[PDB]
Amino acid sequence: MSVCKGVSGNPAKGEVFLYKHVNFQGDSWKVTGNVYDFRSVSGLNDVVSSVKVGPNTKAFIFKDDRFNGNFIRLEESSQVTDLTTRNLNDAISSIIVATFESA
Repeated sequence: MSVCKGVSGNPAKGEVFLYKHVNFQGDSWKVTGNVYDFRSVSGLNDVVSSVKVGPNTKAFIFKDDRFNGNFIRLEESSQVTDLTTRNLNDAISSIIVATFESA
């Protein structure tokens, strides 16, 4: 499949809104599923710095290609305006959207 450019008011339920450049300074992408390695996504590769996770949701980003690197979970909404500490802003790696549910 592929990601869908053009976000809405606010992402929720396993929904995450990416934003080229940090501090939402650039186009915005809407992903309500899974998106690893965004090099050939048609307008997205490299452009990945500020992101916003919806509430009642759990976004897990995996530093480096989703195949290797590291993984982290983010319950409830969240605002990652900058990802330089994660791995140089822009070109994050992979982002997954999963709601909270019994183990």
